[PDB]
Order: sequence, then structure tokens, then C-alpha cells
Amino acid sequence: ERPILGRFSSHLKIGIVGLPNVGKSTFFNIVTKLSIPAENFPFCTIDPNEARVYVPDERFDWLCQLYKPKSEVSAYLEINDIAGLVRNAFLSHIRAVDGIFHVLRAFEDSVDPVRDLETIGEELRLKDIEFVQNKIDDLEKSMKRSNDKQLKLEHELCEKVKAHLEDGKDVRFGDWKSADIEILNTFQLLTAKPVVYLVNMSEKDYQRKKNKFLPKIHAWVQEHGGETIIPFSCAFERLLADMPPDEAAKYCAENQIASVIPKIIKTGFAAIHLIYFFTAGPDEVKCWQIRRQTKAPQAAGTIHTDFERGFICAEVMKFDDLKELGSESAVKAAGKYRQEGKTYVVQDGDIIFFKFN
Ligand SMILES: Nc1nc2c(ncn2[C@@H]2O[C@H](COP(=O)(O)OP(=O)(O)NP(=O)(O)O)[C@@H](O)[C@H]2O)c(=O)[nH]1
Ligand SMILES: [Mg+2]
Repeated sequence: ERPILGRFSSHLKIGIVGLPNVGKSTFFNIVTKLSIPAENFPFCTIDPNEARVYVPDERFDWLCQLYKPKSEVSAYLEINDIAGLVRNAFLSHIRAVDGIFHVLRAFEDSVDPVRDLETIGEELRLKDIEFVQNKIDDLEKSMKRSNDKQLKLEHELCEKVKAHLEDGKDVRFGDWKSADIEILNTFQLLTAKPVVYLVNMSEKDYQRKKNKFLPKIHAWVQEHGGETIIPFSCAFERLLADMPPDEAAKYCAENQIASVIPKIIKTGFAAIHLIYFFTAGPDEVKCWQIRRQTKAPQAAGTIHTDFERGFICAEVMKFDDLKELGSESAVKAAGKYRQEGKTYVVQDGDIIFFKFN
């Protein structure tokens, strides 16, 4: 696997992006009404357009109804509400996020989501060209007075990126080398950011799993990267959120309909190349956010630096093996507990105990 095109951090954000009045803030408000209170993040300053929501996980809940810890800690997704494009402070708001929830209109009050996919598409490609051109101009000036091998390599990349963007293609869909990605991460280009398509439609359409605009959207996406498309009804989700659990479950069974907000949160979290491992014990069961392609020692460090500095090994059992057999004791008895070294890339769902010092 090649290195991942993304910002070097685990404090990642996802931004709600789309044309005016497509249901962005309604979606955000449904998110907020289901968000973790701001005071739970004392190290942070959470703006009114920001929200942090828990990531649901069926493995995590199984690890609770088998351990009953003192504290249960889920992972979270940070979502940022950006206003609609009317043309920016819009482009500087996208610069602050790492992935995109691309919200599309597919409901009747010209309704053309494919056009909107091109409209946002162009606006993002063009803004990237402005960034890349400004770099080429800056690199060329420096090369007149310097002979650093890096200045040529960066210029060479920029020019390849410039031609890629001008051909209508997005940065994240180019075939880049390792050293190419490392420099691209230094730019954090707009069309490098992964997207999830959230197609907003009427409750009726969403319920009967049929929409007139979807086959076209689907055909376009397949021709432009093949990223995930989630159909959803903003109105319906709004209506369900304002209900108490009692009525909400009754409304769902009676209308044969179900919320997709969980899947949205789960897909957003995965989209921005975040995964988590578990530490399961009788005192704590916690999902530990890490970036995909993190090695075992670095994963140890996020819990406590001693774990990384003194790293001996990571004792990892797979969830399925714990599920099939009895418990931790039963798993060790069968000898499933793999002892993985410094070179081991942590896989999502790994239940880990670290050995150090
Ligand atoms: N029929 C219908 N109307 C919607 C839907 N979502 C949004 N709207 C309309 O759009 C208006 C604004 O709602 P909002 O969720 O803020 O949309 P927005 O995309 O955040 N607008 P902005 O681009 O200014 O941030 C609402 O008053 C409503 O009339 C929808 O799913 N169905
Ligand atoms: Mg809004």
C-alpha cells in the first residue's frame, strides 16, 4: 500500500459542502442534536458550526456486554457545517477540513444534481489550479537564486498536478509516487480530500428506495472515482430526531423506514482514513482513533508515550476469534493471541494489549 493522501493528524474534520438550500444545516442540526456536549472536550474550542458525534460500532457494544467496564468510550467524528456556495470564505472553510460530505438536491419543491456535481467540481478544481500556479511562480523565483534538489522536484510535481487538474481530473485520483504524496500533503489541496455523496430526497423516495435522479448521479460518480453514495431524507431524519425513542421506534416499524445517520457517520469516519483499535478490560473499553497505515508502536504511543518508547510487542486478538470462543482466557487457551512487532500495521477492530519497557 502507498502512503495515504491526507493531513498528518488524528484530530480530523469532515465538512458539509453543497449548493445553497440543499439541506446542509438541517443535516447539521440533526447532527448537533445528537452531538457530544462541548464541555467534554476541555482541550478544544468548538465553534457553533462544529459538532462531534459518537461513532456507533456493533463490535464495541459486544465488548461492553462482555466486560461491563467502569467507562465506555466510543470514537467520534468531527463535522463542520459550511454555508452554501453563492459565487471565498467558503474555500477557506474547506481548507480547514480533511474530508467532504457532498450534499446533493434530489427533491422537488432546475433540479439537476449532476450539474451540481460539476458545479462544485469545477469550483474546487479551479481553486486548486490557483494554488498550484502560485506555487509554480514561487518555485520559479527561488530556482533563479538557489540550487536545492527539492525545488526542482516540487516544481516537477506541481507541473504534473497542473496538467492533471486542467484535464478535469481530481488530485486524489491521480497515480502518485510516495515522494509525490509527501509533497502533496504539504499543500492539502481541495480535490485531494475524500468525499462521501449524501443525496437528499423526500421521505417518500427514501422510504421506497427509489429516486429519479439517482441512476444519473450513480453513473456520474462511477465515472468520477466511484466513491460512496448515501441516499437520505433530511426531512425524515429531522422528524425522527425531534421524537422520543418510544415514538421514534414506533414510527419506523409502522412506516417500514430506518435512520441512515449511523451509516453516514460511519462512512464519513472511514472516508477520511480513520480507523480504531480496541482496548478491552473490566475497567475500560475504548475505541482508539488512529490513521490507517499506523504501525504498532505509534499506535501504542497514542495511549501513553512509554508504550512507544519501551515497545516490546502488541498482543492482538481479532474480534471474530473473541466472538467465536468464550473470552480472553479461552482465546489464549487456543493460542489465537498474536504477538505483533514494530512492523505490524494495526487493523481496524484489533483488540490490543501493549507490552513495554
Ligand atoms: N422540501 C425540502 N426543502 C428543504 C430540504 N432541505 C432544505 N430545504 C429548504 O432549504 C431551507 C434551508 O435549509 P438548510 O438545511 O439550512 O439548507 P442549507 O443547505 O444549509 N442552506 P445554506 O446554503 O444557506 O447553508 C429550508 O428552509 C427548506 O425550505 C428538504 O430536504 N426538502
Ligand atoms: Mg447552512
